[PDB]
Amino acid sequence: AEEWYFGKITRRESERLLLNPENPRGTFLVRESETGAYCLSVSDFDNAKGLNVKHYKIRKLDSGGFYITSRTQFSSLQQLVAYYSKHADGLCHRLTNVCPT
Ligand SMILES: [Cl-]
Ligand SMILES: [Cl-]
Repeated sequence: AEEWYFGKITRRESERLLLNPENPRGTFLVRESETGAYCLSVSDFDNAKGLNVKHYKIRKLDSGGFYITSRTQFSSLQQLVAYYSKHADGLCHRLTNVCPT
């Protein structure tokens, strides 16, 4: 899908969008790594930080496969988004809602 792909948006810009108070815990967006890789940014919550954002670097295997953890890989970013919206499996929270605006 292209809806959760925000492209060349910076890390602080994605945080300002994800920190939106109407956003359900687990709101996300995929963007290009600021530092040719991609990044999954997810909104989270805890009492110390309150509303916050987690950033995961989406890496690629040399055999062609996207990954974030060590036991799961995908053929596309859409397959990765789909898997993580069903299971958190290592992520702070599972993907629940595509980031607004
Ligand atoms: Cl980055
Ligand atoms: Cl990073």
